[PDB]
Amino acid sequence: PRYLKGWLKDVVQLSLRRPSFRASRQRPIISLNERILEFNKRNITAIIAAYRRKSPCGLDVERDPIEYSKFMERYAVGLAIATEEKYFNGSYETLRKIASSVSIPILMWDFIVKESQIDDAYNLGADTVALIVKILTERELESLLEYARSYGMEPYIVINDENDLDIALRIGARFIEICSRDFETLEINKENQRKLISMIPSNVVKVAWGGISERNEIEELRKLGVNAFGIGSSLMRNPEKIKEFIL
Ligand SMILES: O=[N+]([O-])c1ccc2nn[nH]c2c1
Repeated sequence: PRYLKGWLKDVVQLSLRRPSFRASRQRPIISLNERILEFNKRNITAIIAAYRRKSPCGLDVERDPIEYSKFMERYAVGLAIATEEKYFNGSYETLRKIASSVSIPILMWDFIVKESQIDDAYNLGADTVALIVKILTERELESLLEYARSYGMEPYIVINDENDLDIALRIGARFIEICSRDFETLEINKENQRKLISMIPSNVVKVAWGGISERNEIEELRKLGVNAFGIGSSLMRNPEKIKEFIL
């Protein structure tokens, strides 16, 4: 990966030593970006609900993932499952189990640093995997994207600043997350996110992920051309809010 600092260096040092999940896949690949695109044409608000136990920030929520996922299946466009243990208190078994109970698309939220994690994602039943620009070299990024595409999955490229977007466009991304939170400082900047969203071309699937708590933000970002809107801690405390975000 790139030369890193703080907690990002650690989560990356650990992700490499993380051992694989070696068991055959037991569900089809259900395209998230494609279903999002369909939702837009169907005028439905597309929301990726996140099943994350603990924030990297550090504040846990213990709840049955199968009751959450099953509920979300009825409303969400897709499910983002946090599978990092140290800072996100998630696991591969939480993914495998959720993926066995739901039929909507599933996104693996992790710090992918090696090809095996992309095998893990497939095998466990994840429909797509998140690739963080801020955490990989350009050629590492081009390889993982290619590898995930050799599995049928269309990688979910996370950008944070105008530099991440430069590399994102250079690698040939077609599914972009515009993270309003800086991975190292853990701060939200909606001005910066909005600027970045304006710079991403029409043909690319856009996900505004930050600290979304109300519909008026989703309306605003939609008026700015974003396709899907990722919510986590807001839905992790109260999952029923989704009905209001859809409205
Ligand atoms: O906890 N998550 O499933 C999740 C998904 C996407 C994200 N982008 N930034 N943080 C994220 C967290």
